[PDB]
Amino acid sequence: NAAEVIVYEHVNFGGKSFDATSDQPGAGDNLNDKISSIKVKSGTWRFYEYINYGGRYWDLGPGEYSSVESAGIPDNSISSFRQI
Ligand SMILES: [Mg+2]
Ligand SMILES: [Mg+2]
Ligand code: NI
Repeated sequence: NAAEVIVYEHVNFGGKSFDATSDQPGAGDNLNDKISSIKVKSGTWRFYEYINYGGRYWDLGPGEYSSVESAGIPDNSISSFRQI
């Protein structure tokens, strides 16, 4: 199905933003280890600490996560993400 997640460089949806509708083995490339807030628009997404879907991961469905820390995810750590 259609899935969409928006990731942001700074807390409270500030800074550079990327609007993804497909899997991101490099979290784009720009926001690797810079993701600080997230809006999941549709679908369940898995977020990984290392590129190419490696290491610890955390799953999120639709929601506005104004800080990843609040969602139990380490700040500036997400390095890839994909739909699950
Ligand atoms: Mg950041
Ligand atoms: Mg990382
Ligand atoms: Ni900035």
